[PDB]
Formats: sequence, structure tokens, C-alpha cells
Amino acid sequence: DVSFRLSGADPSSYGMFIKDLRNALPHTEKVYNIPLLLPSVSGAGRYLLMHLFNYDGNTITVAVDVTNVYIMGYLALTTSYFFNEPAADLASQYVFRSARRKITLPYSGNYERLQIAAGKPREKIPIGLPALDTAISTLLHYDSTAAAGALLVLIQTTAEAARFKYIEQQIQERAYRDEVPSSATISLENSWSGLSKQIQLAQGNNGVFRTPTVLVDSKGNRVQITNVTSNVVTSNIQLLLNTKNI
Ligand SMILES: *[C@@H]1O[C@H](CO)[C@@H](O)[C@H](O)[C@H]1NC(C)=O
Ligand SMILES: O=c1cc[nH]c(=O)[nH]1
Repeated sequence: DVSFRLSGADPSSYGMFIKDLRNALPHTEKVYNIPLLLPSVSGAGRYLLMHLFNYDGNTITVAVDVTNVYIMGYLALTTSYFFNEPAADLASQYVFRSARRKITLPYSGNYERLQIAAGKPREKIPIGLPALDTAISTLLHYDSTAAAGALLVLIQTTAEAARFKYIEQQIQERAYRDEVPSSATISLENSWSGLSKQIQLAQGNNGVFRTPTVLVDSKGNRVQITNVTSNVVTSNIQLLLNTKNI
């Protein structure tokens, strides 16, 4: 399991949690020095448990699929909650079985559906460590519209930070003041599967992407990523989604 406490949190302690999260995801090889997530994992070993604690010390446990860093569902006191999607229903066969009741949320976990449920796109939702405190608090008691927004915060400040060093650093900058994600943040989140794929295809193609990936940069300008020498590949991305799952 991995844990993170908001009470006393600072950029250092958040970076320790993101490191723990990355290190809890199994891999058998690296591709261009980046851990390659596994094609498949059977049974309960598929799911990582993240223990998150708000400022007041209340807690949820979040179940994460280790093949793709997707959040499946979470436990809050004696109730489990899962996305309305087949991978999450499968997860509910293995995790949080001792909950008194299981609620299926009235959406799946992709950004498009969550944003519809929340009533707003994530361009307009501030993120940060204070926002993660708020999200944990919201998830403690069911409210499906509030939960969608909380879950957009939670996914960005855990999974997306684990995937991209730039996103981890953006959350660090928001340790004590929330701010809506930079355009580059959104770009990276949206490009993870594409990038993971192109990096794996570049092996066999001299480091060259078969199809270039369009991104927005740290300055807000629209760059084109064509090969493994790019900083996105050498410095930024930390985990690859296996092409077997693309
Ligand atoms: C590869 O990417 C680098 C870094 O972004 C860029 O300067 C260069 O033009 C690209 N090289 C090739 C061979 O496509
Ligand atoms: O796209 C998805 C679907 C489920 N859970 C996630 O974190 N992301």
C-alpha cells in the first residue's frame, strides 16, 4: 500500500508519496529507461491501495489498477464506491469486500464523463494539495455530483502526477494555494496513452515516433514530439501504458 497525509504536508512529503506510488507499480522492463507497465495482472494483485488522509485525519482508501494507474473505486468508512465500468466492477470482486454496502457511482471514470457529471471541465477546476484535502472530505459522504469534481481532483493529483514529473511539480507549486491546471498539464494527461504507444513503437524505428504527438508546452506554446530525444521522453514521462492495453 502507499499513504499520503495532508496534515503537515509540504512539497517534499507530496514528492515522497508520488515516488512511493510510482514504485508500487510493477514492471519487468524499461523502454528508453521508463518503466513499462505490465500487460496484465491476475487477481487481487492488480490493485494498489492508496491511503489518503485529510487535514483532520479522516481517510479514504483508493484502489488503483497497476497496469494503467486507473482509479477503480474507493472505501470511505464502511461504504465502497466504484465507477460504473467493467474494469471497476471486476475490481469490486477483489477490494473492499468487507464494506457494509457497495455503491456504484452513476458515471465511469474517464474525463469526458466525469466532467459532464461535475458540470464543468477540468480547465476550470482548481487543483493542489488544498483541493485534495477538499476532495477526500467530499468523498467521505456520498454526493455523486460533488464526488465527480472531487474525483477529477484526486485523479490529477495522484495518477497523473505519478505519470508525469511536470504534473508532480505543478502540484508541488500548489501545496498551499490551488490553481486550475496549466494548459500543458491538460495536454499531457490527454496524451499519455499516445505517448506511451509512440515510445514503445520507437523501439524498432530508431527512436522515431511512427506518428508525432502534438502537445502544449510549459510556456503555453503548441510543440510537436517526434522522437525519444524530446524532453517529454527523457525527463518528464515516468510510466508507460503497455501497447497491449492500447
Ligand atoms: C528529434 O527531436 C529533437 C528534440 O525535440 C528535435 O530537435 C529534432 O528536430 C528531432 N529529430 C529528428 C531526427 O526527428
Ligand atoms: O479513464 C479512466 C477510467 C477509470 N479511472 C481512471 O482513473 N481513468
